[PDB]
Amino acid sequence: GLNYNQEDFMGLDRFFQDAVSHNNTDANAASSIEVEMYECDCMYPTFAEIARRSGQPEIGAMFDAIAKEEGMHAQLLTKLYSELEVKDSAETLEAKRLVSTIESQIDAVASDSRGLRRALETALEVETIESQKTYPAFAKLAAEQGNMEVATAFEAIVKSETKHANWVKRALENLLEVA
Ligand SMILES: [Fe+3]
Ligand SMILES: [Fe+3]
Ligand SMILES: [Fe+3]
Repeated sequence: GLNYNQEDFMGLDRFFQDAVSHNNTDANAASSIEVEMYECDCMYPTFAEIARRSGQPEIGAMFDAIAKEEGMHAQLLTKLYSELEVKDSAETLEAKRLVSTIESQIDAVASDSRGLRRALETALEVETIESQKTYPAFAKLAAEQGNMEVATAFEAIVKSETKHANWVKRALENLLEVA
């Protein structure tokens, strides 16, 4: 039938952006670079600011540390595809617009305890999808195509995103435990 669910507070869930799947590993690298750099330079810095403005500077520092590692993921792929020209898709542009909306309301976002909770839950959502679904599938196709260096790179990114997921889960557990 019709099956309606409330959208998340402040639309914070729409910060998650999903790399697009293609037949060709060059194109999956391009899509991954695009999302990795978006997370490095837009999504995670915004989450870090939400955390700091919420009075949670340790969680802010974790998002800053994750942001740097997303940029490492992008730079590993860029090294392997030195000539690729990466442009932001409509969906990335729309995410960056949403980022700027949140930044303009950052005090209201942070003063409600949902701001940081939903930022950590969206970070967990992307780290989960990337580590368990997207990047394993990119690794598998690269290997099928005989591109061992790129398959090995995606395998390393899988392990790194898995670590991020674990950092985010521990942070969420600590945010939610008062004492
Ligand atoms: Fe990522
Ligand atoms: Fe990444
Ligand atoms: Fe990550």
